[PDB]
Amino acid sequence: SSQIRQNYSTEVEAAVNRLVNLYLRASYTYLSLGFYFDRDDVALEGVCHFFRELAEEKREGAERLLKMQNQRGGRALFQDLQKPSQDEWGTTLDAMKAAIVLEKSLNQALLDLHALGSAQADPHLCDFLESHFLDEEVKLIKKMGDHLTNIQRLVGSQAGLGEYLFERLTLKH
Amino acid sequence: SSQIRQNYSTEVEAAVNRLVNLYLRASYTYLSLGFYFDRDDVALEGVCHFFRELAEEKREGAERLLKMQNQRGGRALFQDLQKPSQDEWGTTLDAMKAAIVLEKSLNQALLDLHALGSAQADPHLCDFLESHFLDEEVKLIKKMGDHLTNIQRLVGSQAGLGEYLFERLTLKH
Amino acid sequence: SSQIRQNYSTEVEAAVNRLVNLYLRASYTYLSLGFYFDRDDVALEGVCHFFRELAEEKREGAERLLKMQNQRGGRALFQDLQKPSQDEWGTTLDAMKAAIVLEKSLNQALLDLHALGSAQADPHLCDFLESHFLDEEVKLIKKMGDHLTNIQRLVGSQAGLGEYLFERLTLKH
Amino acid sequence: SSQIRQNYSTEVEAAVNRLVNLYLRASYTYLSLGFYFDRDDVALEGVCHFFRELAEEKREGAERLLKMQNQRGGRALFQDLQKPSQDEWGTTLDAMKAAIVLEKSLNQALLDLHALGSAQADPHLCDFLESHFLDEEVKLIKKMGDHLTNIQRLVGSQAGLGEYLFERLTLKH
Ligand SMILES: [Ir+3]
Ligand SMILES: [Ir+3]
Ligand SMILES: [Ir+3]
Ligand SMILES: [Ir+3]
Ligand SMILES: [Ir+3]
Ligand SMILES: [Ir+3]
Ligand SMILES: [Ir+3]
Ligand SMILES: [Ir+3]
Ligand SMILES: [Ir+3]
Ligand SMILES: [Ir+3]
Ligand SMILES: [Ir+3]
Ligand SMILES: [Ir+3]
Ligand SMILES: [Ir+3]
Ligand SMILES: [Ir+3]
Ligand SMILES: [Ir+3]
Ligand SMILES: [Ir+3]
Ligand SMILES: [Ir+3]
Ligand SMILES: [Ir+3]
Ligand SMILES: [Ir+3]
Ligand SMILES: [Ir+3]
Repeated sequence: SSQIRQNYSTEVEAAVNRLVNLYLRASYTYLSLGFYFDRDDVALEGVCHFFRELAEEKREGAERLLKMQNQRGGRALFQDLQKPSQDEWGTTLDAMKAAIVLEKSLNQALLDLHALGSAQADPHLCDFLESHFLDEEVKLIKKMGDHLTNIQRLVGSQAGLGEYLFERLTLKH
Repeated sequence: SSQIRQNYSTEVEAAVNRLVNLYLRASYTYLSLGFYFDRDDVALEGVCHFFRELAEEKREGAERLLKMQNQRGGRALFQDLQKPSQDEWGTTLDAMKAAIVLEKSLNQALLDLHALGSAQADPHLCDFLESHFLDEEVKLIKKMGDHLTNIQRLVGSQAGLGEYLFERLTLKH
Repeated sequence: SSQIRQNYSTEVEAAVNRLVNLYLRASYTYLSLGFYFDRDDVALEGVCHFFRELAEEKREGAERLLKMQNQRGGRALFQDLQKPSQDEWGTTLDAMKAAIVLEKSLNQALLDLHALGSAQADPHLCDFLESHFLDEEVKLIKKMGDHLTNIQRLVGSQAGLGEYLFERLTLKH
Repeated sequence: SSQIRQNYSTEVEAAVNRLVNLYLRASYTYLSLGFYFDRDDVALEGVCHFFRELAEEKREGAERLLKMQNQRGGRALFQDLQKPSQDEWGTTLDAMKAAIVLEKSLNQALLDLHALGSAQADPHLCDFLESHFLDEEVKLIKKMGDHLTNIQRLVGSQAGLGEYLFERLTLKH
């Protein structure tokens, strides 16, 4: 079975499975970003903690999508998870730029799935995305952009000093 | 009067009154289901309690629709409430199947009213349904379907034993 | 850099990165197992919860390995994560058998890495595995085996009844 | 007497006495490092506190070794304690480099004694080192290396500013 599926198209079902893969990929990326900043030759603990908390948030997003797939009577299908795009992530600036690229891509996939649900006249899907993902993405993207601007201002002629100071005074708990 | 009605079509107003009748009918159905399982010759108290709690939930749904009708300046119109479809409800399996049919029908009426509000460019209606009814229906329908599967697994060659066990180990508080 | 690496061979470093991939694969497998038992046509919530808690435990194992890689001055390297071996997991019995196969394979990789560390005269690695992984694996494998025996005893001529009963009376919180 | 000595070689006994001398030497070194940073012409209180806490940790290590020597029935033998290698310790960077050299040397002596105990088939010794010294050393060495990287990043063209800032924002309680 399902004995429950109603108004839930095969197109939406497959798009949700692809979205789950995207979120789990993003979680993996953030795991790699976090452990890079924990290297003794990088050693930016606030930066590590920022990214490790994003890995957890993206995992949680995936899990919420999978719960919804089952609540609608669709079938979760998992694919391989590709490794992150880089093995070494550069400076905090490079990392924050990569993070914003990633979140914009997740946001665009959410918007695409919202448009498909609106084409499929699936209001439960659209509300689901609206309520648990779209505003979260916009808030996160704003925070990233705020961080980017602050990092950029700190580079100066004194890039090491600025990278330290950002980690100490903005990020670090 | 109304001195408040704005962007609220006569089509939506009438559809809301029909939806209220549907919810109150569903409440009535659940009242009958509950008292059937309280018969001394049926005597499945967890089953009775499951359905009596659904009768209350459907009443509450109707009441929320009626409050919204008034908040928009529409006029509540009540119709006769038809008796439930059966006087005797069979086994827990039969009852759970009937309950899922009923909830699918309520869900389809919600979806239909959402489509009408989207055709009428009525976003307050659409949000209302989204926020208080659509996810509730999908959650409930999932729970029912989970129960159905468990009841079906228990029938075995031992149907009385399975019906007892489900009531004792899944339902009963 | 590293300015800290001491007595930490390239062979151990690479084996730790492979072990991280194994644990993250096992976490993924358990995520899939969990959501399968949450399907409305499977609907064994204790079974779902057992596997979702194992997905978290395996993630945590991976994270502990990655922390240790950095504490030793090695470099975390991530690879693609292959999808689980099955899309549908059968009965609780099938799933529990698959889980024991998986844990035996993780255990064997731990034993292999312990032997390499003992060949490389790396006592910190050996203690690390001993203290955080080996006994955890043996405890878990014992619990699985206990569950397997109980499921097997319950199959009887009444397999649905037994699967229900195990989930209700052993697993379900 | 001893009336208790069992499986405890004269080679291990002497190596433990040498290790005690190493730890007490390291404690002395850290005492000197601490009081240097308390000079009014150096005046880095977080730096002083970091090193004074390490002097206590190394004393405690020595004391744990001496307790174990007695628990095994060996005889503690003390030798003269050589003065630290420098009277003046330079900048925080110089000091942190000296500290990592020292800890690497303690770690190597631990590893050497572990290898001797494994050659002597002395598992209580090996467990002792494993449980109370090896991971402590690896954790400490990681922390030092993290500090070194942060100090190095702060030197910039502005070495005084960076030394202040590190002491204020990383070390100082
Ligand atoms: Ir929408
Ligand atoms: Ir949702
Ligand atoms: Ir935090
Ligand atoms: Ir935190
Ligand atoms: Ir809508
Ligand atoms: Ir409302
Ligand atoms: Ir219970
Ligand atoms: Ir209740
Ligand atoms: Ir109750
Ligand atoms: Ir009870
Ligand atoms: Ir070992
Ligand atoms: Ir460890
Ligand atoms: Ir639990
Ligand atoms: Ir739980
Ligand atoms: Ir050993
Ligand atoms: Ir000991
Ligand atoms: Ir702080
Ligand atoms: Ir302190
Ligand atoms: Ir203190
Ligand atoms: Ir302060």
